[PDB]
Amino acid sequence: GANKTVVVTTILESPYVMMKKNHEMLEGNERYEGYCVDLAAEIAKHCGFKYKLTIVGDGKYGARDADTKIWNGMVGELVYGKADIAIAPLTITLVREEVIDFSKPFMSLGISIMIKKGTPIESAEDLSKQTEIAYGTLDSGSTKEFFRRSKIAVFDKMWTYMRSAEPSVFVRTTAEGVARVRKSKGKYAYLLESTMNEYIEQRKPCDTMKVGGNLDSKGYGIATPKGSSLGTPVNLAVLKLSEQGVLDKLKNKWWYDKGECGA
Amino acid sequence: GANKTVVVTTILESPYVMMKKNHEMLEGNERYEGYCVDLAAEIAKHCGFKYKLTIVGDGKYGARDADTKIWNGMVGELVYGKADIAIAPLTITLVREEVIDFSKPFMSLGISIMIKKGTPIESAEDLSKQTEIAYGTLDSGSTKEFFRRSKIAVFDKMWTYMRSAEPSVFVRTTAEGVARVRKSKGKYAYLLESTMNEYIEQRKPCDTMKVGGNLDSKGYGIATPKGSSLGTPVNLAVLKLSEQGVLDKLKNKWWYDKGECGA
Ligand SMILES: NC(=O)c1c(NC(=O)Cn2cc(CO)c(C(F)(F)F)n2)sc2c1CCCC2
Ligand SMILES: N[C@@H](CCC(=O)O)C(=O)O
Ligand SMILES: N[C@@H](CCC(=O)O)C(=O)O
Ligand SMILES: [Li+]
Ligand SMILES: [Li+]
Repeated sequence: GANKTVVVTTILESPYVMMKKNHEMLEGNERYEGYCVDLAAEIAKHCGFKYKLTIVGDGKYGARDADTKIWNGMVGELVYGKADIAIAPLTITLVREEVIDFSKPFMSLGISIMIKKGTPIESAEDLSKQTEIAYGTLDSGSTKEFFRRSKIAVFDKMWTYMRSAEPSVFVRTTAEGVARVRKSKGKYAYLLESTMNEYIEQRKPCDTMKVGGNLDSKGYGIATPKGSSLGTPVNLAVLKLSEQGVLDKLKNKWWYDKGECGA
Repeated sequence: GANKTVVVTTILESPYVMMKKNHEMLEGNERYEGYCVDLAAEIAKHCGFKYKLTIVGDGKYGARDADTKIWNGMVGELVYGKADIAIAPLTITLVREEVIDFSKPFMSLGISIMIKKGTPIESAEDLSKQTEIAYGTLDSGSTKEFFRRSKIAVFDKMWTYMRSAEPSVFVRTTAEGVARVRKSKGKYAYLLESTMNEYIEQRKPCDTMKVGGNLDSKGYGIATPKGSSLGTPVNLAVLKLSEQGVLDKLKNKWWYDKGECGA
């Protein structure tokens, strides 16, 4: 039928989507800012749709419960028909690809290590061979699943430690992991995507650092319910935006034009 | 109907597909080796098909003629029904995505600069601001199209020079560009994908180098004719291989276990 206003699910994750400081003064899409707010506007312009930004109710990316088989997060909003499209730093994974459609990637990333400056850790192997510095991941996301599923010795060692560590090493939001790095005096390291790590490294108080090579190599895609008619035009818009350099412009806008820690 | 032997189109490009030194002694798929030969075997195993490797007749990646609208290269073999799948370092681009299907990417890359060691060039901006050192790209590929289409000032300057330079700066194969870098005493620089650049930098005679940041950020996908029933299983196999670390293993096998230029 006729075109309808598209419900966009997204997540508060800096610098992809952030509440504007003065958001209580504002209405609708204007409340938010960030890389994915700008991306949404570009994809909607190129595909010719009107849209409403909504923040995922449960604050999660999307995982399936092993007992109930119910999807949560942004993936769940798509699967159950609550949103029409997810425009967020949503990692392309096998499990997710089987239940939703993804565009080609709009940004690349890998899992990485964040430390408080001066922590004596340079690698995942170093984490795995000691115990004084605790380490963990986000819940309900792809980084947790990476460790849980890994058959690679160093990552399996790390998961075996993380799943049983007390107190819990897992966090509900990225911001919580960063806060824990910052407040734990070098005794917590956080495993998170390179894109988020690199953003935070250039924010005040400039007390974190990315160390080591990335652990994997993957990407974020725009997600639609399986078989949706938005899938094909959204995919072509991501490739056009990539080829026009708009994705690179946006990355510079929100990472390194935002840098507060000098050159 | 019943499963049939799958015709794979690919291209001789090191270290993705190479003739084994003793290939005249060998038959069929056994003649070839490389990252994409190993990838083909893995994708065929995971998808349950038998296959035949074939080298693209015309030795091209795939471009459309602006007059005739005919596709050449591996893209053409897919479009015209001569091959069932392309398993090669085939860049995901808008123009191509409109006519064939691509898996999610199996490797990431960007356009990059190769120099003979000691050449006084550190960047694309440096190339663009001088004339003593000639520079060019491969024909019938995505790097040429990147420059031809760019509205970015430095890249448009470079294309304006390249399209009219005499003698021609363009090459028919990667190997030809490398040979030209090596033989031109620092007076030719070659624009090529980072993956190929980094491979060649670790091969004897160890006289080339990658300089500068990548110019773009993209990926290679496995390609199938539009609407083919191999598309979905091939895409899931690429994601499973990525998540199992097989893609990373293969990259180390063919890049850095193959390195001849020391540590
Ligand atoms: N900008 C990108 O990240 C990008 C790419 N990024 C990647 O290829 C990174 N990446 C690697 C993998 C393998 O795991 C993935 C995947 F598979 F997760 F999709 N993304 S491919 C590509 C683009 C832009 C549009 C053209 C094609
Ligand atoms: N991008 C991740 C969330 C962050 C993480 O797991 O580190 C996902 O899509 O699940
Ligand atoms: N990967 C390229 C060929 C190499 C290049 O253009 O530098 C293509 O798919 O056209
Ligand atoms: Li999917
Ligand atoms: Li396509």
